[PDB]
Amino acid sequence: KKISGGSVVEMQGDEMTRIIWELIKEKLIFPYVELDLHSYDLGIENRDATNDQVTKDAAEAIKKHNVGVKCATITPDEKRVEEFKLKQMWKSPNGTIRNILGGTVFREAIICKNIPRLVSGWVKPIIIGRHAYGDQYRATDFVVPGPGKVEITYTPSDGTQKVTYLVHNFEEGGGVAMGMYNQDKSIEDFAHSSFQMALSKGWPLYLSTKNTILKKYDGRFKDIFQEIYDKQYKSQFEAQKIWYEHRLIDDMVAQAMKSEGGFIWACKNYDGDVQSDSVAQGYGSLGMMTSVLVCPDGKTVEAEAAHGTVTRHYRMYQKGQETSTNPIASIFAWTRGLAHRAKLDNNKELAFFANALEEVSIETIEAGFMTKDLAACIKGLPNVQRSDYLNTFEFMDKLGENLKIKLAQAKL
Amino acid sequence: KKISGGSVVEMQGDEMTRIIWELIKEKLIFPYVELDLHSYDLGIENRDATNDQVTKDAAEAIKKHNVGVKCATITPDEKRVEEFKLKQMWKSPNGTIRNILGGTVFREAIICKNIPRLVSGWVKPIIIGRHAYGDQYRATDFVVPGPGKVEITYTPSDGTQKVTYLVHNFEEGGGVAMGMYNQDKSIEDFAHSSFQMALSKGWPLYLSTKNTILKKYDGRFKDIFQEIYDKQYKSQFEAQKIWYEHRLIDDMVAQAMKSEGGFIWACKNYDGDVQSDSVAQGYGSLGMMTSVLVCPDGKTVEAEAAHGTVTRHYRMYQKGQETSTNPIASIFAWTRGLAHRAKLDNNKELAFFANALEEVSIETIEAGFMTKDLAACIKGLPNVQRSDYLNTFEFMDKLGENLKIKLAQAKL
Ligand SMILES: NC(=O)c1ccc[n+]([C@@H]2O[C@H](COP(=O)([O-])OP(=O)(O)OC[C@H]3O[C@@H](n4cnc5c(N)ncnc54)[C@H](OP(=O)(O)O)[C@@H]3O)[C@@H](O)[C@H]2O)c1
Ligand SMILES: NC(=O)c1ccc[n+]([C@@H]2O[C@H](COP(=O)([O-])OP(=O)(O)OC[C@H]3O[C@@H](n4cnc5c(N)ncnc54)[C@H](OP(=O)(O)O)[C@@H]3O)[C@@H](O)[C@H]2O)c1
Ligand SMILES: C[C@@H]1CN(C(=O)c2ccc[nH]2)Cc2c(C(=O)Nc3cccc([C@@H](C)O)c3)nn(Cc3ccc(F)cc3)c21
Ligand SMILES: C[C@@H]1CN(C(=O)c2ccc[nH]2)Cc2c(C(=O)Nc3cccc([C@@H](C)O)c3)nn(Cc3ccc(F)cc3)c21
Repeated sequence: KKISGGSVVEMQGDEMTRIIWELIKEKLIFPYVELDLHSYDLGIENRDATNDQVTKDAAEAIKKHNVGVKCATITPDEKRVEEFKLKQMWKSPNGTIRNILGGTVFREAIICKNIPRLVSGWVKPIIIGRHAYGDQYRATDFVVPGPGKVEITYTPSDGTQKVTYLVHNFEEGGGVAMGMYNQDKSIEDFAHSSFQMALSKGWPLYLSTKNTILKKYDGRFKDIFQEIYDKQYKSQFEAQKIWYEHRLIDDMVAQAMKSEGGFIWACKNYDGDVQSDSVAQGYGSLGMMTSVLVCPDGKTVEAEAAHGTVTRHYRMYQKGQETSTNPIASIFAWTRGLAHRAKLDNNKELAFFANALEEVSIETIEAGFMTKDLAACIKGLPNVQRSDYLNTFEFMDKLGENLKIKLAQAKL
Repeated sequence: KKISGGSVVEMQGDEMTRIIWELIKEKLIFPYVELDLHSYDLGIENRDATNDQVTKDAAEAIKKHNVGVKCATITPDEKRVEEFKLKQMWKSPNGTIRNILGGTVFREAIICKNIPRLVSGWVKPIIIGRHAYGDQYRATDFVVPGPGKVEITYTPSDGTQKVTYLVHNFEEGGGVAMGMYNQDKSIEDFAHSSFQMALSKGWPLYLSTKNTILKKYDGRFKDIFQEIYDKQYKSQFEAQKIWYEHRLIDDMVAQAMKSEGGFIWACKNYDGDVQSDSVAQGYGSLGMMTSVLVCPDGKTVEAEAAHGTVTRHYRMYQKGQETSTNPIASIFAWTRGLAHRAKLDNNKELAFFANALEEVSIETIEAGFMTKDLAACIKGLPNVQRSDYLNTFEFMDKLGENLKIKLAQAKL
């Protein structure tokens, strides 16, 4: 019989990723796993039709059932409003879900021995976590049109003495100014997620800051992480022969690049961005990275591919043209989700399945069966021949055949 | 007779780079060029002995003579303080020089046809530099001890308006808050350095901004660069068949990835995250990148290798073990410095020399004579045989022999 997988929240998306998402379910998941599936259609037409209520209901379902797996979705701009005749320029469903759940966004690459990367020596992923403070977390920047003083004041709730700090007195010309903040509770949540991620993986954790420039602001992150480590995690880390260390951002980047990988990196940046850094995009654009939101309760996770809907491929698909879209990141959104479900329910069979599907995916690519973009990584796009890659459907078929063999081997 | 090279500020450094720096001068520079050499010993023992006065004097000399060439130096940490029994944990000489001169740092790769790169199609360097305020910049950050409102106000000098922006109302606990600013003059300086770098190279310039969180900050950089281009550089650029364009980071990364290179990339800074400028320095670990500080004046230049003192190789050298340290980046700090000196003085003979030394260096590697790290790039470190590379001294000897032949050919 099939594995009884339990309660999973699944969010359907848009364009090419919507096609691949259905292929993953029909070919890799449903033949082996039975789910109490809480399925939400976050397709742009359905979000428009429901006045974005579907997104809010999907976020509430993840909060209730603790496991969410999300397909890439269209974030509307002026062009999308005209394309689909939208009622409004709906907000990013990622942003809406992230604001409702809160938590730390961790980014993890899928590594294949034959697939080039920035550093040859990187053999284990470098998991970078950025805390989501929200879109209710208002960054306060403005133009200073001309001379005058910019001041920042703190007024205690208890009526006690107001404190005023001079940011700058613009004596000639103008510029720009900004105000930023972080609550201690948000730093504490970021710390807990980071320490638990490091223990979960059995890897060391590094926190990077600019505490040389932001002595009080970044110093608070450094002190809170250190206090939490000393009081709640030091014993556990020493027992796994791992450690926690703070690093300045410049030292951390240089050290990571001379590393073999295999560490957690809690990244405290200035603007509170949670998106991948610029250079990670050269690898995320391959369909080889996931984004996992780890919520402050230590029970709720939301997993998704770290790429968009692949519009360019969807247009080819709409014209009946052959496509070669990499489903790896979307598959790993499912496996990372299912592995978390297995951990919460102590479901050994589901935990085995999720790990086996990850192994099958990496092994298929490593055996030389891959989509066009991966073949172009190895050979160079001008040198790629049709015999070097598999189309979307052929690649999914190969994964399905390989998964069947793998699960048969597991029986004996 | 030798070339009369003029006034150059030279800073001696530490460990393996100090050995190579003397070899460069004795074998590649001094047999051909006579200099009014302003030489400063920035060796860690001398900085300690002079209470870092030597560093400040070397920075003043660069300001006066416009051309500086710097050897890699030790930046002290707790371990270095113990190693050399230092009086203080002296500040980075780079930081001290940068604070005194001002300007923007640009990274420039040295490219060899047989040396693999991140993108195969990169045949000309992508000269990347980011905005950065000096150490003089004081951020207004503070602890928020408990609940209360944090607000940032702008009061124009003419007393007619007052704009108050709510940063955050801390309802539950305290945290941290900051006020930050950018003066228009600082953005203008970054723009001028970038436009002058593009004209100096005869290449187009691109400015990148994120435009996702601090849009008014990003917008000010975009407007200032465009205004400066239209009013002071557009004619000069059109005359050199080059151009200036603004691009969003994501578009810039994708474009750079499909480019052949040969452009200036000025990055708006996003401190605390993994920046393209810090990532670029990883190519410097091969000894194949320089860092050039360019002041907005267009007259003052400080050049250095984009790597450190190579301590690991220095320890081998101390034990009498064979080393293979790449001197290319240190040689290009000299040639980039000497080429700038030649431009300021209209010295055709010095300009020929600097370019000939750059050609000799690239040609030697391309003919298959290189250090171990470059041989490992091509073949993979486990497959490198002793016959695939030259040790430090053998490589310098080959460059010296090749330079002698090249300059003899130039005469006849
Ligand atoms: N997480 C999300 O929900 C999410 C994230 C980002 C963007 N978006 C949405 O995505 C839509 C389209 O964005 P976009 O096309 O600019 O970005 P994108 O879908 O990530 O695609 C950019 C390019 O990267 C390549 N690529 C990305 N993922 C790939 C994969 N799985 N397999 C193969 N190639 C892959 C393709 O390159 P080539 O064209 O060279 O083949 C593609 O055209 C937008 O409407 C945006 O709102 C959603
Ligand atoms: N601009 C500067 O003055 C500057 C910049 C950075 C660091 N530093 C100082 O440099 C010292 C050493 O720092 P570090 O060892 O972390 O950094 P590093 O000197 O850049 O060396 C790191 C590694 O990069 C490789 N490498 C760098 N340059 C090389 C070259 N020319 N040829 C061959 N291999 C090269 C070597 O890798 P392998 O180990 O695999 O052989 C080396 O061990 C420290 O005291 C630091 O403060 C100064
Ligand atoms: C560390 C994360 C995630 N990854 C991994 O963990 C990984 C993959 C395989 C083994 N490990 C990949 C990766 C890459 C990457 O490969 N960029 C890339 C860019 C252009 C062209 C190409 C082509 C060759 O594919 C690649 N960059 N970053 C951002 C980063 C960089 C420097 C830091 F210090 C910090 C963050 C990352
Ligand atoms: C573009 C700039 C400057 N470059 C050049 O111009 C260049 C070099 C050769 C010909 N041209 C090099 C470079 C590098 C680079 O090579 N980093 C690196 C890091 C670790 C380890 C290694 C090697 C040892 O494995 C390399 N990264 N960036 C940042 C970037 C990357 C991808 C983007 F899409 C956008 C920004 C850059």
